[PDB]
This record gives sequence, C-alpha cells and structure tokens, in this order.
Amino acid sequence: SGAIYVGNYRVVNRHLATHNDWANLVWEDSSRDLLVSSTTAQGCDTIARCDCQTGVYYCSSRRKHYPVSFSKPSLIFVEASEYYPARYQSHLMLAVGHSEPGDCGGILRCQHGVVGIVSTGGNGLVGFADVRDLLWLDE
Ligand SMILES: NC(=O)[C@H]1CCCN(C(=O)[C@@H](CN2CCCC2)c2ccccc2)C1
Ligand SMILES: [Zn+2]
Repeated sequence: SGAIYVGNYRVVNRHLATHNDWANLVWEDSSRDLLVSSTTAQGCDTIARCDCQTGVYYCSSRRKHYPVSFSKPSLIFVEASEYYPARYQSHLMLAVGHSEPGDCGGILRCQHGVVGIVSTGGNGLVGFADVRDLLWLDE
C-alpha cells in the first residue's frame, strides 16, 4: 500500500484504489496501473522532472529503503494476476530488488523528487509505474 500526495491529487495503484478514490476520480489508466483522485487538503510531494535511472525505493515487506538502478519507462509484459489478465503494462521501469504483493504503492525517489510507485515484482525484480511524464500533476 501507499500513495503520492501532490497539490490536490492522490496518486495510487489503480488495482488498490478504495471506494472513496473512485467516488472522487480525476484520471485513471488501466494500462499503466495508475489512478488519481482529488483531495480536500494540499499535499507536499514534489514530482521529479528528469531522466534519472538511479534512486531509492521503499520496500514495506523489509521495512527498508533500498538504493536501485532502474530501466527507462517502457511497455513490459506483466503475467496474469487477480487484478489484470496477462498484458503489456506501459510506462513501467524495472530494477533488481526485492518486492512482494503488499509492496505496491512504495515510493521511488531520486534527487529531483518522486519518480513513481511500486506496481509489479517477483523473481528478484521490482517494477515501478513512472509518473514523471504527468506534468499536469504540478498545476
Ligand atoms: N501492475 C500489475 O499488473 C500488478 C498487479 C498486482 C500483482 N502483480 C504482480 O506483479 C505481483 C506478482 N504476480 C502475481 C501473479 C504472478 C506474479 C507482484 C509481486 C511483487 C510486487 C508487486 C506485485 C501485477
Ligand atoms: Zn531525477
């Protein structure tokens, strides 16, 4: 679990969005596993606007933050799960690191701010849904 809080926006994994999130919806994209809902209070996370490929992510299943190198956002095949059939997920970045179901929502950050959130994993890999292209989150 986990979310990004920027301005009057809450960014969560689409597959973990609550009933309150769908009742206050801004934008959602199944192919990216992202959902954005509106908030009454202002958030303080800063979104990174960069091409960094190194950062630190939060891993709830180890209660630890890990430094990682990650790939550029791309269309990656993701195995079928209880939330989606087998499909290509877009804007996804992979790193070598521990992740388990429950870790989705963990933030990945670089020197410029928030890069994305954990969205996939397994076999010693972790995948992050990028949010650096969503320039509208800043206005
Ligand atoms: N964005 C998605 O489509 C994800 C939705 C949740 C599930 N998902 C995953 O990758 C799982 C692993 N899979 C579950 C069934 C086959 C392996 C997982 C593992 C570790 C960390 C996080 C998630 C896919
Ligand atoms: Zn950066």
